Amino acid sequence: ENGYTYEDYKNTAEWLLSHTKHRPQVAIICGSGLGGLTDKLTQAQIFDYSEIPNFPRSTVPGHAGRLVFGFLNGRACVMMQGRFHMYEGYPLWKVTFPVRVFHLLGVDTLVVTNAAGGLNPKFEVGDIMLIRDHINLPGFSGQNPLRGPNDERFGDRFPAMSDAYDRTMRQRALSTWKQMGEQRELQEGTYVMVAGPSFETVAECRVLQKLGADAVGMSTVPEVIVARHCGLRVFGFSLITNKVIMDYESLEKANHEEVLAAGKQAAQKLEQFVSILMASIPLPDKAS
Amino acid sequence: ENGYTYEDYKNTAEWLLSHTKHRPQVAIICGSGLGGLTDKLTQAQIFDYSEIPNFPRSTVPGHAGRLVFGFLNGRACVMMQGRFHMYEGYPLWKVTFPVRVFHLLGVDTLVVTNAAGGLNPKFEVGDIMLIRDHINLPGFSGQNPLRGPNDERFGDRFPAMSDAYDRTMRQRALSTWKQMGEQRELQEGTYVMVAGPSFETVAECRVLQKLGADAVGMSTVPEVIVARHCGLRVFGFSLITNKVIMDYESLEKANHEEVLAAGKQAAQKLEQFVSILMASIPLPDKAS
Amino acid sequence: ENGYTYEDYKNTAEWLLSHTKHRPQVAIICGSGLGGLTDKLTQAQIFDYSEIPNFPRSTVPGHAGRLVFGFLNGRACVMMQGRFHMYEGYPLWKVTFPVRVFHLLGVDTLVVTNAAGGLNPKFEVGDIMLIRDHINLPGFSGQNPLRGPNDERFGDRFPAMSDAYDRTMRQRALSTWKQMGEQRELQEGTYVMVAGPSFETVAECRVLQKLGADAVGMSTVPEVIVARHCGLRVFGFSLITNKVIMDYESLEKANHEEVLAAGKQAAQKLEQFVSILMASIPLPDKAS
Ligand SMILES: Nc1nc2c(ncn2COCCO)c(=O)[nH]1
Ligand SMILES: Nc1nc2c(ncn2COCCO)c(=O)[nH]1
Ligand SMILES: Nc1nc2c(ncn2COCCO)c(=O)[nH]1
Repeated sequence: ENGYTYEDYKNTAEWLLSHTKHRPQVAIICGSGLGGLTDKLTQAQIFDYSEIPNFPRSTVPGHAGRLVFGFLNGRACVMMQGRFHMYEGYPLWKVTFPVRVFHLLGVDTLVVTNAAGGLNPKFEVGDIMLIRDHINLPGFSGQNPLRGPNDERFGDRFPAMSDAYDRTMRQRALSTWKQMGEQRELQEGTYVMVAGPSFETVAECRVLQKLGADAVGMSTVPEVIVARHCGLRVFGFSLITNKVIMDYESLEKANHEEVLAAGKQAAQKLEQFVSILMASIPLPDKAS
Repeated sequence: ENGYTYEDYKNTAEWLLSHTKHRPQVAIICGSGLGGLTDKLTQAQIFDYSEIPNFPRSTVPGHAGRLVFGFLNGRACVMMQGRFHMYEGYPLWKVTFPVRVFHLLGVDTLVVTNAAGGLNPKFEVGDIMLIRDHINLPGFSGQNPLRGPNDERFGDRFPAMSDAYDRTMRQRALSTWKQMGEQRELQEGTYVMVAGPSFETVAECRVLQKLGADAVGMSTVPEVIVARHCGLRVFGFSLITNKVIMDYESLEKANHEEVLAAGKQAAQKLEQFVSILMASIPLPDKAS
Repeated sequence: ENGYTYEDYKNTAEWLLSHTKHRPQVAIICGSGLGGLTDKLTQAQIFDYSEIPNFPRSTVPGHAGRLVFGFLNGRACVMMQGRFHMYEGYPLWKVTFPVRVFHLLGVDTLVVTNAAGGLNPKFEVGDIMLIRDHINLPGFSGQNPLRGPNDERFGDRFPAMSDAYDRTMRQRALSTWKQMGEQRELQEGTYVMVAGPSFETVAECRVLQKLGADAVGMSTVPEVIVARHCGLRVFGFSLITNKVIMDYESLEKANHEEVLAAGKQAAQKLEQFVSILMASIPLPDKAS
């Protein structure tokens, strides 16, 4: 919200339009190591955040920071490769700028991916967790992308998140996972946002499991919130890249350097899976 | 604390004095839909935050933002209709400016009202929860109105909140509720502050119940903290305006638009109840 | 991290070097009432934060704010008497400036002390809790000293804290406590950071015990995080100065004014104990 003015979004959206023949309907934010989805697009038109009017440029990850309008599995997409994270200093109203821009672009759906740790034991590093809900930890303390005066033009002052992650798409996906006979069922769970670079400590790991979080991460939640605030049908997954050490028997890891899950075909499984799901995303056409 | 200087408070308080024949003893902050209490005052003298020297002006709610010095049930009041919330961008040292101003006005008691969600099942939308305690969620993370250098003139560096909500007034109220034979006993509980516009998700609803919160809201706590820091006898209620969905059987709501609880006579029950309680508030006179 | 530039640290470290004949290996941050350790140093050379190039000066506690390079029990130290706390308005990247400076000074170990409340019943006011882990509460919400672009020169973007408090030194201390026959075993536990001046309320006391915190405080965690980010072997204790009231049978206290624990010989027991432990701290020499 804060920082930009509606015309900032207007301006950026419009410029994007007057610069891409494409008019997307689906906005996809690729987590770490899931940027590969950008390869699944046709008629791809790449834009470096850099060259886009108000778009936050990136920090070190910048050397992996672009917005690509393509076409994914029978849907006008606009993938964002390399999202913005709070721990990079981006105030949340910047992290989520793009989600507000997309809405203005005409995007009606936002599929949000992300690599995350595993709090739930049943998760196996590599798994893919359908996000059914979220525990916005930094929001409790004020770190919410909607802080500041509300832009009625975008949405309500007190949006409900109880329904964030689309029930329809979550069912029309637990099923689709079945469809291609993916062996092990698409895990489903609650993702807990946690900001700050550092990785949880076993003590923190436990207050996260107790709170009910199935997976932990440092993003998504802010983009879901404003996507919701906008209307944007929202659904997304979480590629468990490493299991968090819930007890003092350490010497066992969960390194991001050890993102190799996302540095494997795990990321590839979630990518194809997201492409197929383009078919499950409702069209703005309808047609009975 | 921060942002203003002691003379900012001095100045504003004094101006208020040199502008109102009244010298209040009780400061009341009306929650959403409880501003009606302003109607229960006699010799009311209204001041738009706007016209008061350092008082934060409001955002959209501004079109419901004034401080009215009246007289409530045998007590010199100063009601604040439409409080400041963190999610409106007000840094906490602005949200709570008024509480510090009141103290300088001579106010010795602060009754804080607020509309909130219902985490405790025994609560019925419409209920009125006496605040016995609070879980300051944004304070854990730094969002405390006392951050910054401490003004010894106002209080201690490390105030205790263990005793925030006055035991005396809480008992001299559970009783008073009995007095007028109000049918169902005045519920009592722990209010949990949660900032950010958004409404909790079922996942968040559950970490709130587990933490021990009886009701959830986006205010009060900051004003209680500095009121305490000042001395200010503090007691207040929480008008359960909607029950929070603790489980995935949604399609059931808790809309603020659906503030109709506070958009009913519920707000009226708490208002009269607060007026009567003016009698239970100790006087600075004493007189055996 | 943020606020300063690497050359700010470079500059301050170097100035410190070109101003102290000493080259420390161990950096000690004294909690409240544990500054006394400064008396256990030989060839002590005191520096007021004030006179050091980029070092945050202090607020009221300033009248107890210096960095003393001495020699503690056969180790080149650099004690910091009176640490910086978030609740004083210091952004975390200032609270922890010194830890980053020390590393540049050549310091390889950081022993962090702190006075804290007692959530665990088995703790007796006066006890000394070896910090085995921590629950960084303000970090979940964004208040992490590493927010902002990461300085690869100092460390990784996603440091692990699972191993923060050195296992070696924690065992080579539970033992050392035995060594001098200290009667009651060196308590060990999880410290929970909580910012904001205020002291927890019974409601907050309980969400702290439930989260798994053995003791509560308003510091250490930020300095541990960046110490870790740097490499810095980290271990530290927590002098339980008062038991937190976990239930509504109050009129029982935990005043910081009632820091007399730390205002006793309790602080003295932890101080000597820290001096002896200088012997357990590995040398950069090695020598079989
Ligand atoms: N907090 C957290 N995030 C993780 C973890 N594993 C992956 N992520 C996602 O952010 C870092 C990329 O690996 C983990 O163990 N903890
Ligand atoms: N967080 C939260 N606040 C509420 C709820 N209901 C009322 N409030 C008070 O703030 C919004 C006004 O209705 C609710 O369900 N959740
Ligand atoms: N939060 C908290 N910190 C404490 C307590 N006792 C000591 N400390 C450490 O910070 C204040 C110094 O006493 C306590 O009860 N609560």
